[PDB]
Amino acid sequence: MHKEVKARYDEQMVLKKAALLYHFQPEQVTFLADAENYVYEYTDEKGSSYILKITHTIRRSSTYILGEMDWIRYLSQHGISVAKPVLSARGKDVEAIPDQAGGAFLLRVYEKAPGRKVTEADWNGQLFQALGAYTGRMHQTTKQYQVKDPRYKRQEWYEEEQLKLETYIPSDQTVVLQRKDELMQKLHQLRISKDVYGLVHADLHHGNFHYHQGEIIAFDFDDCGYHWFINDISILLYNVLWYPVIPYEDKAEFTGEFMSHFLKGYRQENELDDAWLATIPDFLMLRHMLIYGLLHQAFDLRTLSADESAMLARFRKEIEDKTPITPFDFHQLTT
Ligand SMILES: Nc1ncnc2c1ncn2[C@@H]1O[C@H](COP(=O)(O)OP(=O)(O)NP(=O)(O)O)[C@@H](O)[C@H]1O
Ligand SMILES: CC(C)C[C@H](NC(=O)[C@@H](O)[C@@H](O)[C@@H](N)CC(N)=O)[C@@H]1Cc2cccc(O)c2C(=O)O1
Ligand SMILES: [Mg+2]
Ligand SMILES: [Mg+2]
Repeated sequence: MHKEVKARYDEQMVLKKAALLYHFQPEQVTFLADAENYVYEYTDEKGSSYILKITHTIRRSSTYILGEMDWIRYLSQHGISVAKPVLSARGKDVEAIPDQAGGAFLLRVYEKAPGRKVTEADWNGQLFQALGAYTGRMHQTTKQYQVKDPRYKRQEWYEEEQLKLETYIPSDQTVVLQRKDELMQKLHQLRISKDVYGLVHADLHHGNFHYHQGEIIAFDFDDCGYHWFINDISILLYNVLWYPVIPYEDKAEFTGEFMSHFLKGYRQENELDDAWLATIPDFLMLRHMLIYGLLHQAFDLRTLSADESAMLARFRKEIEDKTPITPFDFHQLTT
């Protein structure tokens, strides 16, 4: 959780106020997680249960959130299974509860996706191919998506707050900042067109979808933005390498297993030219840098535990040394 948001948030106060806008009893709310947003499951007066996501104007505007809502609705209209937004009692997509310190807590609600998180029995090539087909369909569909009013436009990849490392890491980390600057300049040389770049989810991982009768239902579109399609794919790879459901015996071999199955599914649904596969290591490194920023945004750097200092030191060393995120040779996937 963004440290500045944590400094503003009084859960009991906000849930008491939120209870009137969504018709729940605040003592009955179930806390789910507090990673980027504070997320709860609540039950309304009719006995129906929903997912409540709470954040703050420090990190999101209502307008920006409405751009996520627009896109999710478009995907659902075109047959992509996603968790849809639900309205407040006043018919609003996003409710704002004043923060007396300035700004607002921003609240919105979604339908609870059926099914469940993937388990060990699902963690295999069938899932990996299904992820490929689903991602490919999202990309194929997004090619036709138009924003009428630029006020609600989602960000370009390079605008991401957590990549602004110079604002979050101490400035004596000049090597890290050089690595990040060099990499973003490199990525900026890549061709952009409707066939290779568009609005994507940008945080695909197995905490962000349910498997329902063997089908994917995605949620947590909170980071969606304009990216290369290969980056959406690389982010998913980053995430399955980081927290696999079953530990892998070998990182390189697992990378190839995941990617081969994923690509079979993906290419049934959308074109991905072989030339993009060579860029995956660079996008994995960019994600590593983003996570480094996220961790600095979350941690009080004056009160770091031994474990937090060690984690930061590992990322730092990997970034400085240019240690590949995976040892897999991506040229093996080509032709
Ligand atoms: N629509 C939904 N249906 C069912 N469960 C959900 C839904 N949205 C969120 N959850 C659950 O709540 C958790 C947290 O919500 P999520 O939207 O992932 O929050 P976040 O703070 O953006 N997390 P992240 O960005 O992945 O670190 C998810 O991992 C799910 O377990
Ligand atoms: C605390 C945080 C570091 C946790 C991390 N989440 C992410 O890396 C991403 O959600 C963020 O990097 C992303 N929200 C940042 C962004 N700007 O898009 C992790 C990533 C992850 C990978 C695989 C399975 C999972 O369930 C998860 C998960 O739930 O969260
Ligand atoms: Mg999530
Ligand atoms: Mg999220």
